Amino acid sequence: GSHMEYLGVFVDETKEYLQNLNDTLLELEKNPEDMELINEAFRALHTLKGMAGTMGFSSMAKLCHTLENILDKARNSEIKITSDLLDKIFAGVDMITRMVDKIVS
Repeated sequence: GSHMEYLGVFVDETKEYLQNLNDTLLELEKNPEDMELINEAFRALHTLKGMAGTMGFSSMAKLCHTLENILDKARNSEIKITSDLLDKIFAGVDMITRMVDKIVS
């Protein structure tokens, strides 16, 4: 086992969660009040945050935390999922994608 090997595992796992977050958010847009879908997105972001933390990837962890906070507000009905919000969430998903792809670049 080497660090580069485990970086490969990290990127593979993170890509699964980023794909989930794409699937979930496409359905959320069809019913932005669906709390289960909000929860799905929250859970994926929270998992990504925790993975980044165990690797010491500070910027990725803090980005995942900022994004998880949006979904956490939404799951407690503090804020509504709007088009604009969705743009913000998708932008963060896309930035994490770019970060993850950079590891293996």
